Amino acid sequence: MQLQLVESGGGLVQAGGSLRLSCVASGRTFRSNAMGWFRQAPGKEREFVAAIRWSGGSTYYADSVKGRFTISRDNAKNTVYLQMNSLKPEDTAVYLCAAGVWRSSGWDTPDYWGQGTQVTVSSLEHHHHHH
Repeated sequence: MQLQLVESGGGLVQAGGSLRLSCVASGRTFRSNAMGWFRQAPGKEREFVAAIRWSGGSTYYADSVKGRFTISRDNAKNTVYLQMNSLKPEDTAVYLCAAGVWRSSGWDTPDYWGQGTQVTVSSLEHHHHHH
């Protein structure tokens, strides 16, 4: 059972608004003891935002986003939440989730990564889309 991370919630928010990501793992499947959340950009590799493991606390965030950015694991339906409150206009990038198992050395190994959900934080602006 390989971790296939299906991410959703990707859209445009304004700078100071809240955006929640949800990553459903293979519909409803488990094999990930070590998970994460990373940001990716054109030319820039995935940078550590957060990490969630099997119990122990499972919580990480940057100083510049202290407390506003929060994470949760809901393994009952196998969905991982990234609740980012008050996003900066420079969070216009493609976020992805991480998955994998723990190393016996005590090191954290992201074996899998997400499909890449594009989050676009506009500077206090929005976009209309007619059908």
